[PDB]
Amino acid sequence: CTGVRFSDDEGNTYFGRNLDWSFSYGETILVTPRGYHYDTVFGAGGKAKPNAVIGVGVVMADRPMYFDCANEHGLAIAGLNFPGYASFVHEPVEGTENVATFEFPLWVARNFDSVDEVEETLRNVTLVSQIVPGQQESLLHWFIGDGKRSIVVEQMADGMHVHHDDVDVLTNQPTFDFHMENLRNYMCVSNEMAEPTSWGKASLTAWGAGVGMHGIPGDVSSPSRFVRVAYTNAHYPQQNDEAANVSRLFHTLGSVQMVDGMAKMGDGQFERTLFTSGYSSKTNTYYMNTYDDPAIRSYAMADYDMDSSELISVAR
Amino acid sequence: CTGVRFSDDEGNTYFGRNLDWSFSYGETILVTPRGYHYDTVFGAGGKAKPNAVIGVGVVMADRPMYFDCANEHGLAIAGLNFPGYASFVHEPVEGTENVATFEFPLWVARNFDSVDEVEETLRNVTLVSQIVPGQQESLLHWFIGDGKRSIVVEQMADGMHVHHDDVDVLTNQPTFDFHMENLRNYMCVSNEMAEPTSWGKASLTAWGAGVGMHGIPGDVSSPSRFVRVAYTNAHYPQQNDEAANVSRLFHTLGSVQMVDGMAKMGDGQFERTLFTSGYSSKTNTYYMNTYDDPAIRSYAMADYDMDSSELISVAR
Amino acid sequence: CTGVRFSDDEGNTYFGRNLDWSFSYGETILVTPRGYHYDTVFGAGGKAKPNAVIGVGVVMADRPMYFDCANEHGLAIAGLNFPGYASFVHEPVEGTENVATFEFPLWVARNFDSVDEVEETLRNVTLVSQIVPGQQESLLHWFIGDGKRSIVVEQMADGMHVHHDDVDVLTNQPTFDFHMENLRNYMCVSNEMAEPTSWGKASLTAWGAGVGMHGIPGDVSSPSRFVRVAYTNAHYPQQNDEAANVSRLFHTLGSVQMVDGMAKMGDGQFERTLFTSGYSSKTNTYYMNTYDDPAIRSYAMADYDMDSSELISVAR
Amino acid sequence: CTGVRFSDDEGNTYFGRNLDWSFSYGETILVTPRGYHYDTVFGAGGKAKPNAVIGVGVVMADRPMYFDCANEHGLAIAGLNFPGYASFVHEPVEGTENVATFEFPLWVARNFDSVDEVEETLRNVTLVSQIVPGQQESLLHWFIGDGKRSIVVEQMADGMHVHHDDVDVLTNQPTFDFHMENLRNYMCVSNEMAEPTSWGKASLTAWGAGVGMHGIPGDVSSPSRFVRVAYTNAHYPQQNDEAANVSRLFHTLGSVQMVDGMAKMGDGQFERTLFTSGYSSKTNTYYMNTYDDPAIRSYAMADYDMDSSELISVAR
Repeated sequence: CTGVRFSDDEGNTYFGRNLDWSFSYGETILVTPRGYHYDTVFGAGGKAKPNAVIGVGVVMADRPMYFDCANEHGLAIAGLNFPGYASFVHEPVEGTENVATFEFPLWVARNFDSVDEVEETLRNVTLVSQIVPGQQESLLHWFIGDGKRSIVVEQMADGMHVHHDDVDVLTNQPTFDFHMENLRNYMCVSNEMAEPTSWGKASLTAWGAGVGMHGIPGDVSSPSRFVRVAYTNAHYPQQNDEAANVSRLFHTLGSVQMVDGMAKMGDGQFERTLFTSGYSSKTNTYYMNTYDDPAIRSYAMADYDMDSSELISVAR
Repeated sequence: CTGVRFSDDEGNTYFGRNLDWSFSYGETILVTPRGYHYDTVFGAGGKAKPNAVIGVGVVMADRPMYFDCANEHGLAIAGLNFPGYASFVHEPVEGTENVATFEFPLWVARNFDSVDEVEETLRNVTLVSQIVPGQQESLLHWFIGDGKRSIVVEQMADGMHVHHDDVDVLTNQPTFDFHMENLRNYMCVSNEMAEPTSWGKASLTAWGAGVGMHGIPGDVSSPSRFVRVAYTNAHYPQQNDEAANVSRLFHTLGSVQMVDGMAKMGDGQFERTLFTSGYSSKTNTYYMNTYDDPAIRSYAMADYDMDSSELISVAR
Repeated sequence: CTGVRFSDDEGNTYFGRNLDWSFSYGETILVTPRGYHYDTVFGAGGKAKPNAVIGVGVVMADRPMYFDCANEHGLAIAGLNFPGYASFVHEPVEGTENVATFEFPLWVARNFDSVDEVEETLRNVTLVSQIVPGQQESLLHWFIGDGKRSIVVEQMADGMHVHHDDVDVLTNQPTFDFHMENLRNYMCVSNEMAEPTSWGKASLTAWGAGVGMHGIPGDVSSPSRFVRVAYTNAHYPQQNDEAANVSRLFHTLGSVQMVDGMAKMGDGQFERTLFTSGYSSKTNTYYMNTYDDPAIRSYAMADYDMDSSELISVAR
Repeated sequence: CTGVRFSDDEGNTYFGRNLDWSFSYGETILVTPRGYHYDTVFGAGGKAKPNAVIGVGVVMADRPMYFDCANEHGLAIAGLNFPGYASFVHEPVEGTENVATFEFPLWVARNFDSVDEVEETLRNVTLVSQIVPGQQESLLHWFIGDGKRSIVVEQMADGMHVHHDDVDVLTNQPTFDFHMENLRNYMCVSNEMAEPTSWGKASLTAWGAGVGMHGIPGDVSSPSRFVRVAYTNAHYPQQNDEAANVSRLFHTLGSVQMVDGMAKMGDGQFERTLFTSGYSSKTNTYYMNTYDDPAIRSYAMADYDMDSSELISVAR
């Protein structure tokens, strides 16, 4: 998985993610309207009037397990795989806001209007992971962004870490810090045309574009993807209308997509980018295409009755 | 630019290309029906009954300048930029088949049914480039593929070279040979999950997928793109229906797309993948999407009257 | 700076290091005899019967200031530059053993006989850095090894980190955990002859030795040296005589040497491997060569009056 | 093998090379006195008054078989392994000067005084390789240099290629043109301290020296050494005394040395830099150290009876 955000010239959120894995099925655009009644698994606080929420997820019980989702005020959250590093308690902790890992995305989207707030309240949040025997424990870290900035939540054996994400991207393992240090290796990689220069008498020129970028890794491992989408996100030129910004989000995400054949998982199956979702706070619209179909489908909040009390699924 | 081909289990052609540049306009899906009357600029031979041809191009005079095109028997050709290396005579040469660079794609598509034939007749072909004062000379090399194999035509100061393209891809400079030697550097890059191993007492494991692929360059220069799409093309698992094969062609081409911001040209403008076209001999259909719109549009030969005498343009 | 440790098949110590800098500080080989009376700057406990000590360093006050040093029982220590990460208190803590930064190398060598003992004491050691007007604090981390293993001491803003050094190697910034994670990127690099493999129909073979090693970085930054000298040291075959182990130590260090012209540091001057030193416990001898002369000179402990009480510097 | 050339500010020759192999062939320093009578295996013209010659090599028949050698007037020559590319006739051509492969180093040294003259003769030279039962042809290319410049002779299936060697460096396969093209990938690598730059809001700085050099490969394959030792040799600052130039020559060569354990060749054995040699024309001295001992020993021409007539081998 990969997460990205950036802004336009007017403070609007553009946010998205690749979902990378051998196979998925059943996930759909999933709407969660203001009037839906949400009971929180460990009785965590709410907000008298909930935000409308849209994302990608599946319904289990009568709850939305979002892979990623956004609300009507420009806040968006995605969960990305993090085993080997993520680690959680299995028991609520008294007089903290106790939130179940699988509900964390709905909870953030529903109750908060900015990264400032999320960050404020995380200081007293306990992310709880409950074991179901024979079901695999979901082991995530989260990427959270609004119109101004993003943060990364990494809950680990030594405690919760909330990092200000200055490159506005996240992928998988190891820790956020490792990735931020690792970028320093690629400091010189550049988008400029490489300037003619000499080694001794030998005159060297670039054949064409891209040579100044030499040095960026191209494999699809988690650290390389981090370096490659960090670079692409940071050099993509600011855009200023919906279409160009959606196009910017998808191309950027596309820079680190996983193609079939590239890379086997620990089970000998190829990991591919199964789908790519995104969000515009400028139009309160969610977007999605898939490995099978690159056409970008839209799902405008405005098309759903945000006062109803029902979860809504759409496709396919 | 990048060119790719592969096959299915039944000998069918899948072929496509990225067109990479700062900006384009006017190019469209362009149909060339059997009954169109083609006069060859230097009176080069024909073929009593011409093949139907579809591609992407623009009309100049009443001729199709194809960037790339395919015919109704599975042969496809693309031209990709090659300045600094491509070099041509400006005068026909007596009693050779003299073909103008800009007409080479129509000529091959129209008159030949296989790479075997093209290759056979190239032995007596002269690629002629005529100067128009103040217009820039088009300086290409060509990628030519059918259901079985591809070749690369590189016309240079020292003569014409026809290479059997065993990796089934082409990008830009320098010579085909350089690229084929350069791949040897990445011999060990692998799609297997990297096997746990040790350095001294230190036990090393992969965080997840992609680590065995470490070593592939990720920049968008011409040699790196060659290595990266060669790898992706060669490890993508064989597919067996139209949809999966079209999807395979686009993802593969996508592995080396140029995103805005990544890389400036010699003029300080960003090079981007403006469009990606492709061809299926299994359905005699051409396909295309663009930087602005990833939805893949189709153009089936079957939808056009291949007996008419008119060039047809479509969009937009 | 690189530091390196390995063993023979009889459990002797081979330890050595490069000193990388712009200019010499007048350093010299330096014996610190057993009957040298030494007063510990913050009254850290000693041990009644002190070890004989040889190393490389300068004299200030009448104090021995060691870059690296080793004792008569096969324990050796090197201090390596770590600005940006290292960070120390400036005042003793009551009822900890309080050791000054610059006396740490002497302190550990004189009082301890193995890595076990040092690791044990470190649990109650406070490393204190003396402010010295308009000079800058030296900010180091430390490499400590005997005939069995290696540790790394990294005193930082958040506390003393003591790491078991499984790759037996150390360099400069960032933290030791970062380097260990980083190694994982290179887990597929091999010292085997690369075997012929195919991409589609292209048959790839190596030109010769080295191809399987492709992916190891070559620059002289701190993380690249870390990777290159870890690889080299883990893959060098065991040797069981003195000559060949000394040779192993210098060849290994040599693989990460900084050559004039390769890299400027902050001041504008080229960083260079000013000297390389190492130590053998089969023979209690310290060895050294310098940028200016690669001849390895040796300095046996047995050639110094160990019960002496003045500290000796040598040269020429 | 690496070969390297550079000059001081007075126009003297500094030339040297690594010999990389699994096992010594018993090679030695080898003087070939002016009054040594030599019969050219295919009757290549000589010159009445032959140059004094020193180098490294073996004696077979009573013939001097040089790995590399240099004459009393500052011209020097090294032969480096080139299987897979090198390729020779086995019979003299009438009215060309016909030189045997293994006598080429002696031949060029004894008869020529500068690279100009050699390049001039090469136009009428036929390099002939003698078939020697159940032994394999030695298949080399050659590195030739004086106080001004460098050439590379590559005799292949298609003819003698003689290249002006602008980077002053040579390694093994593939062809010299390939290496020169390949350098272009690394044209942005720098010996400057990398300057702070930003990706989005992330501020990137180098930990220390070396970061601007990132992108140089570190493995010991032939194309990587080519790049690494070209970089090093082009960036090493000029020196104008004998000591410092000798030091420059060995440090430069050292940056591409093959250390035990790093890379196996076809036979399963580790390839290693068995020795390194070089030559100064300020002082007509040949220098050498070996894997087993880095002490650089020197062998002045003036210490040998140059008018002698038997060829001398030295050691110890």
